[PDB]
Amino acid sequence: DKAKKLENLLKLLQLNNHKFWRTQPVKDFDEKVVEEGPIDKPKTPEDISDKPLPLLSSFEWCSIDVDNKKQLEDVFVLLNENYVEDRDAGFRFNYTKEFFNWALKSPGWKKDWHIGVRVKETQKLVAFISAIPVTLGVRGKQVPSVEINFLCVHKQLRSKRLTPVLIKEITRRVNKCDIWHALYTAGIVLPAPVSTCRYTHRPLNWKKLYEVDFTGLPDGHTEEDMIAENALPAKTKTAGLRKLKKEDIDQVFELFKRYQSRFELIQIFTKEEFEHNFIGEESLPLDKQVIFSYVVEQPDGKITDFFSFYSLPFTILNNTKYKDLGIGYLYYYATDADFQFKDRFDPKATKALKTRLCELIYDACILAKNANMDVFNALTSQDNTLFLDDLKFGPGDGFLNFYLFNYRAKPITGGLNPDNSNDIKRRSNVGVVML
Ligand SMILES: CCCCCCCCCCCCCC(=O)SCCNC(=O)CCNC(=O)[C@@H](O)C(C)(C)COP(=O)(O)OP(=O)(O)OC[C@H]1O[C@@H](n2cnc3c(N)ncnc32)[C@H](O)[C@@H]1OP(=O)(O)O
Repeated sequence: DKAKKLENLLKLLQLNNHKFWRTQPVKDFDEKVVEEGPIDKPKTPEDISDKPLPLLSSFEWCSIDVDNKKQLEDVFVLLNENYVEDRDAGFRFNYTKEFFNWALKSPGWKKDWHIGVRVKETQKLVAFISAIPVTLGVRGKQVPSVEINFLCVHKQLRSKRLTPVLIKEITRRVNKCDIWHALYTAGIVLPAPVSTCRYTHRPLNWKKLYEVDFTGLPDGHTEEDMIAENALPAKTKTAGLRKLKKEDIDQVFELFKRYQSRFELIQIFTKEEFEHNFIGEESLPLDKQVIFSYVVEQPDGKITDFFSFYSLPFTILNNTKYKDLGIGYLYYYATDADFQFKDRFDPKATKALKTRLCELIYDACILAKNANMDVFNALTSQDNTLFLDDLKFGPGDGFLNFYLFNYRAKPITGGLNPDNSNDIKRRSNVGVVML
């Protein structure tokens, strides 16, 4: 009743170009957090069933092996054909097998949790729902959990109220393994964001981006002025910048730990799931390479800085010139630039971190460009708000809502000022980066 009013103002907020959750362990819109913790009363793996939920006649569940060749393919057919909301938008997600070999083969992954739904006779995958187990860090407290991603239902049967059962099953499949919480992120407004960030875009090939109608021409600007505006150099600028390597880890894992700890919602990385996350499947041609990791090694051997980014390209339709779009997304980064200071928000410690973040992420743009990326993405999350405006990361209209399943939390800052502008003042406290 009051929660509906708040939902509207929040939806009104994000506006641009509940029979299920009404019975789920989530924060409601009105609810002011008294104490951070579990919603649902403490349950046990035996209090939770072992029956995969029955679904409408003609369907069945299916576990999907990422090691299996044709199983993985089914997914990145259905996702590619259906993930794009509009069928006429003239672009599609192109999830490649190399991509899911990274994102679905998580250390601690179990093919049982890469749930799917098939049609009985035809063996046609019509829905997929993934979950990969991680340990979170909600304001100082260590919450062992799981990340739910890649929810998707076949165009031809939406409004079929199947997503509930898809969430309800993964709920059960996780629940029986001694895990009862989750991080999950959506673009649409659901009952109880802990935070919201905003998508932003950095041209790398503006000439192209225009010719595909992903960016336009502002009032009183030549097609030329814009080319000259976003133009980048060929070589990365900052001293001793190198690709991440097996040996770097223990120095980087410390650097990333010390840095990441400032945020209120981080993933606790175990040195092994960190290594799986930042070193990609070895030997892959430049157009297949999923993850891109980089690190600064001082002359002595000290690793000062670290950044990484992942490629998820679109396929482009109805365009003679171009067949697809190279899309890099900024990921997890680190730097010691503000370590000597006591306070993160000390104006001198902020200017010290900033001018570093400008350099490192400027060099990221060069590198992404060099890997044949057209547009480099980054949210208003983390300390990102420091460089975005300076590095021509013009605003995008996308809003990412971060939600926690079965855990109360007071609003974590997202890097947005109430008027949707970038919050240069307080930055952001969101530490995790979802896909
Ligand atoms: C402890 C661990 C337990 C694990 C559980 C973790 C819980 C977290 C799980 C959350 C998943 C993480 C999300 C990601 O991974 S994000 C992935 C979202 N993906 C996309 O938007 C692109 C592809 N989209 C599709 O295929 C669409 O058809 C979707 C699937 C989005 C809607 O499909 P459809 O149009 O056919 O809907 P329905 O009739 O079957 O079902 C209607 C109900 O579903 C609610 N709905 C609609 N969209 C979403 C959405 N994106 N998240 C959560 N809920 C959503 C909706 O409010 C309604 O419920 P209620 O509002 O009436 O109650």
